[PDB]
Formats: sequence, structure tokens, C-alpha cells
Amino acid sequence: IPSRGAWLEFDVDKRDTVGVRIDRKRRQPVTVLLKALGWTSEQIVERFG
DNA sequence: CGAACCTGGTCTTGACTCCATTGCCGGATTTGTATTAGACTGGCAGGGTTGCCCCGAAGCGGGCG
Repeated sequence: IPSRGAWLEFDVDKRDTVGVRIDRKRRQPVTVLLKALGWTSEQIVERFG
């Protein structure tokens, strides 16, 4: 929660996945956001092995 | 018993004053409408965190002509 910004939440749902809901609208997985910052899949496995 | 009175109003008549009420009539003001020729070309921007309940909508896994 910031001050006067936009929220973002990283949950773990009923399954073994991880919605990354960004600004109140219909969830997400992490990898869309990690690649959206510019992390390759190898960098994802490297950071999260 | 009558004469004369003077006074209760009762009402009218005429003369005079005042005053509203239109009626023009002109100036003040008030409201509407139109017109300005260099070019100018897709909005800010904010909030929002309760909880529970009922119901209806969109979707995903499941089978099938």
C-alpha cells in the first residue's frame, strides 16, 4: 500500500499458483509481471529455483 | 288647553378640494443578438481497504453429433 499511488497484491490462490493482481483488476500470474519488467525465463528460474 | 320654544336629529344641496388614473411622451436602462481572420485539433487523475447474504453472470472442465 503506497501513499496516493496504485496498489498491487501478490496472493497465493486455492491452487498452487500466484495471482499478482495489479490495481484492483482481475488477477495475474507472476511471470507476466516478471517478463513485463524484463526478466527472462532463465532469470526467473535463477531467482526462483 | 294652547303658545311659543329649542333641540333630538334627518336629509338634502351646492360649492370646493383632492386625488387617483390613464395617456402620452421622451429619455434611461435593460436584455437580447451578432461579431470579432495568424494558429491553435482527442479530458484530468482520482480514489480505496466491512462483513455478510442472495443472486445472477462469465468461464472452465466435461463429454458428445
